Amino acid sequence: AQTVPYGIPLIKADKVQAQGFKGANVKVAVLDTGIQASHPDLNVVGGASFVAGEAYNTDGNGHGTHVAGTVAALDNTTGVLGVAPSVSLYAVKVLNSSGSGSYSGIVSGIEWATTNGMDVINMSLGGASGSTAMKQAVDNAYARGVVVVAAAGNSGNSGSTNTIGYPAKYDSVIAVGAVDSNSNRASFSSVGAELEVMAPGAGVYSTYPTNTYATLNGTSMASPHVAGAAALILSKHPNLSASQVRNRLSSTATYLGSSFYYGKGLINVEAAAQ
Ligand SMILES: [Ca+2]
Ligand code: NA
Ligand code: NA
Ligand code: NA
Repeated sequence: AQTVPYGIPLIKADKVQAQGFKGANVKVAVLDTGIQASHPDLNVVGGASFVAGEAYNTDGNGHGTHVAGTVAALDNTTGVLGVAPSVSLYAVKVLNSSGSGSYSGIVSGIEWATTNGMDVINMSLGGASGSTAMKQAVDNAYARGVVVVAAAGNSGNSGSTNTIGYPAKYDSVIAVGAVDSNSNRASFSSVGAELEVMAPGAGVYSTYPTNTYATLNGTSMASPHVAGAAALILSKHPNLSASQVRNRLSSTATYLGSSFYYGKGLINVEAAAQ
């Protein structure tokens, strides 16, 4: 039997899936620790590794495979079910086995996705500072029509301090924070002016190596919900620009409280894909 993780109905991805829109032929690049391509619940169609010693289609860490399953776990009678179970999934490995990478590796991965005509870049990764090269890579990706999504940060709140990480903090990238199954903000979720939308992040069950399924918490889990949502909107309205898809996710989000903690609120892809 296929389990349906709470986040799938919470953002109403199931309502769009039932209309027949599943992200078919939408190309989504997951820039992460790789993907376990041989997982029975995942089809990885290509990608590239900017990490020395590791091929793009294995995942020693598990993080990239979990993030991939949330975008796109196959709709079948096993495992889990992704937000957009028909997307073309590309594994762009920019993070090693231990879950970290150079800004150079990341930049190379963004450029690879841009060069290769990805429709959506998902970055479930973050740093305290980012760089000039990274900025330009996300800007060029966005200007070229890619929807670029990143995890806001797992730094929580602390008085009035801005805790959004990079690349989420750049204007051209959707900073996604994290709610739980009760639609409440998870306490680890970063806060600040740049926070854009919320998606499910605490207690997220997805694909995990080897050939199994696991629960993780983090804005890393929330980001792919939004990446998938982007794919679903594209599959229903194929001519929308990256900026229109982004404005639809934003402007139709369910308000939850102060934008400092929630941005515009919880994505609702049914409302966004209308
Ligand atoms: Ca499945
Ligand atoms: Na597979
Ligand atoms: Na941003
Ligand atoms: Na655009």
